[PDB]
Amino acid sequence: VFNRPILFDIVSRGSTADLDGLLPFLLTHKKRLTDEEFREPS
Repeated sequence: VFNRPILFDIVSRGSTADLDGLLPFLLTHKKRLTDEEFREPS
């Protein structure tokens, strides 16, 4: 349940409760926080 515009939005608020669920998401989907999908362009 995490893509680019949501992650950038959640951390901007300052609430780690909403982002409880990355640690399932990165692992079972083969995702990293250095991919082009989780990084803005240019």
